[PDB]
Amino acid sequence: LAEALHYAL
Ligand SMILES: [Co+2]
Repeated sequence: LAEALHYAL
């Protein structure tokens, strides 16, 4: 989750 989110952002 944490990194999926950083990527998306
Ligand atoms: Co990150």
